[PDB]
Amino acid sequence: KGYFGPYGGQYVPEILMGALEELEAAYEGIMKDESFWKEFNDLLRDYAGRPTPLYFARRLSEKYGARVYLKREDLLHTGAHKINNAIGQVLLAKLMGKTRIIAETGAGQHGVATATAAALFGMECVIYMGEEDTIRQKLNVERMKLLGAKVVPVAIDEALRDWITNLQTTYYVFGSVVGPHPYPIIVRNFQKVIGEETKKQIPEKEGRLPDYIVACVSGGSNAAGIFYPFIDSGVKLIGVEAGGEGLETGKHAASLLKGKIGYLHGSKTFVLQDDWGQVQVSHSVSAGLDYSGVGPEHAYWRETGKVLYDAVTDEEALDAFIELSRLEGIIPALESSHALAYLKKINIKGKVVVVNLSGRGDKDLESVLNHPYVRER
Amino acid sequence: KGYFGPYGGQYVPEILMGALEELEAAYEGIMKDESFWKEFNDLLRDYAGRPTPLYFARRLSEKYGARVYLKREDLLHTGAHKINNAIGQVLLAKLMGKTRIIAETGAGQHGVATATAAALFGMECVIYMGEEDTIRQKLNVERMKLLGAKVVPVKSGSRTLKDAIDEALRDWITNLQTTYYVFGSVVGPHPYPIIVRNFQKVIGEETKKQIPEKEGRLPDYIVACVSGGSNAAGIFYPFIDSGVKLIGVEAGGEGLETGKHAASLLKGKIGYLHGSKTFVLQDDWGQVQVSHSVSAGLDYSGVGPEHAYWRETGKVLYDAVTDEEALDAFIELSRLEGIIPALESSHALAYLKKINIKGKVVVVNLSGRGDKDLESVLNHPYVRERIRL
Ligand SMILES: Cc1ncc(COP(=O)(O)O)c(C=O)c1O
Ligand SMILES: Cc1ncc(COP(=O)(O)O)c(C=O)c1O
Ligand SMILES: [K+]
Ligand SMILES: [K+]
Repeated sequence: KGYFGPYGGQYVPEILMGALEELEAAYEGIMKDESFWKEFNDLLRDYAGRPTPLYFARRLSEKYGARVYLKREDLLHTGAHKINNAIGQVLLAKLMGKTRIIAETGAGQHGVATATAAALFGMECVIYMGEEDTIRQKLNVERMKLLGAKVVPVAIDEALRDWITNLQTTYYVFGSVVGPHPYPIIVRNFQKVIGEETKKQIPEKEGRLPDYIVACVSGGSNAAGIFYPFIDSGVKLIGVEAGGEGLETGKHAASLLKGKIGYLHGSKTFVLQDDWGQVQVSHSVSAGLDYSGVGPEHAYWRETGKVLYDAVTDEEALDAFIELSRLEGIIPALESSHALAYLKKINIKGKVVVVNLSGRGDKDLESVLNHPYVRER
Repeated sequence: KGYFGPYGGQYVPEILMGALEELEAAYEGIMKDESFWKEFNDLLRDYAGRPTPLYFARRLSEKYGARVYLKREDLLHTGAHKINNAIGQVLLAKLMGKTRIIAETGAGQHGVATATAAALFGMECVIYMGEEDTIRQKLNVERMKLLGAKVVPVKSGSRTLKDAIDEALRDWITNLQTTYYVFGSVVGPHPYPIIVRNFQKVIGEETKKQIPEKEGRLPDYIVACVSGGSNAAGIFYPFIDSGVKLIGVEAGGEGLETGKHAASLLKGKIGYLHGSKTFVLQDDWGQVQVSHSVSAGLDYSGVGPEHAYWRETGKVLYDAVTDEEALDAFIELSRLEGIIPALESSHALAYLKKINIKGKVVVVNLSGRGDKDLESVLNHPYVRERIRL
């Protein structure tokens, strides 16, 4: 229970177990509540904009001699897949009687999605963010403030302390399939709607299950959402981690490829550590992939071989960012640009490939243009 | 032909009539071209994201004691209804054999939507934008250049939407052989008003089928913002003479009696602007005046001739809201529904306070999202004073 094979668990201090048991019990009581999931799927349709299209990128398919299809999660409300999980967890907080929503964010994407869902349900919202990340991401900070959320500059530790201090009224929204049980299973079950839509959409366009399904992986929420309905179906599922400046450079975030077994934020999983078990700081041109750990379900999928994993560098992601913008007129998130950049490293000639476009790249345009590799290009 | 009652026509230099007649014939030819409307509707579904949902705004409905539904055009690719028209016209332009696309833009939405359609169809693109708008919309300018389009800031006149159209029209006449002009609203000479409206009426057609599934009858009100009027004509057209009260909201600026607004229908006079006989903000000597609005998308001295016809016959009711009222509705929807609306659409949302809707079914056309307006809203003196509590 709470383990994907040997990975996962609840490796947390004892002061946090009271909240986890309450959440684990409330979530189990809605696993077979059709009124909950119907209300969840109605908001996904009318509020988030689901189902998302499965768009055939003709100009991109002709470039690689393949049939590249893009699952357009960039068209959701707020512009990223994060709204799927944020809506579900705040709905869960509504059933639990919570009146206050809190979360942490580094880039600001999950912070905006959380403040959005909190305003939809009419709850108080407090977003915790590093004081350095606030000064840089002033636009997303003002987005959250416009949505009615209080932004507290300082991270996860301060937010978790808030959760325990005000457990009577406060719910904590985890942004990815990380952390202690039951958060990894909760987020994956709120994100699998991606793969379930793709499973019903790809036969209406090809009459055949896809050959490849590619997605970027940091924490792993968008990949697990599109991979889970395709586990053990013959489709080659490929997760792409953040290679940073290079896997052999120590400036990356490929937790599955270069990490070791460890405990991060309550989860037994692969964590970037040194030889002495000290967690190392990750690095990536995409702030959405700047995480030292990875979801335990992705560690279990790699061990059992049900999903393959590789990585692409920062420069290669910046190329796929410019490529999709000029060839298809879609400005992709720098996160999803890693999954698009992997179209070059595999032979897809005559194959049907589905890429999970996890978000739009409007928020990354300033960072891409100011990058020294793009400036010199 | 080409007129909506007395309004419309082709009041253009004679050298433009050859291009207008060619476009009119090319458009009338694709009327039954099932492959064109299939590829257009297929791109609307898979590339733009249609159909857009009809969202019930529970907290907004509770505040006004009504049943308020939002047509979520903010969820489309590029984030505004402008993508509907940009895809249809650039597709038409590609099939006509053109190789160059130009367009005007105010806030940058039509400029992005055109460059987006130009990149999708692999066509050279040049966007004309008022210099005062380029400095305040640096994000959209860089979006356009990333899509492969050239952005030219117009430095003449008031350096806004109207002057951008002026310079863009001078480009079109100079390069009639290769260049297609994508008009961004239901304005300009025939057949542009009818073309843009027919590409946008999918909004109203989806709404007509969605509202009975949620309420079992037609709504009492449909509200949309009107400057040029393309998003309003798209949602109004299928409901003309249906009994639903259709309300178009113009930009009142600082006030309809301050000389700083863009309410062409309410304060303008009959005139000629960019090839169309319609209502135009003019002085006593018949010279077009400079418009003003907190929203760059509504900053236009003219209005579509179809709206002038609808106002004259009373098929649509027209009114205005001020900059401050639109700013309030912008903040209101953000906090009540978690939706940051375009400042253009915020004029329609502001009109919920002006109608007696206690117990009514109201559909608001949410024509776009307000990410582009964040800085303009927060830096506005009225909002800054509100922030000061
Ligand atoms: C658009 C987008 N995709 C993906 C991610 C990474 O999220 P995850 O790996 O948890 O799905 C982010 C940032 O969190 C993002 O903004
Ligand atoms: C998001 C949005 N909504 C509405 C409008 C109004 O345009 P129109 O009157 O042609 O519908 C614009 C720009 O002008 C816009 O960018
Ligand atoms: K990682
Ligand atoms: K006007």
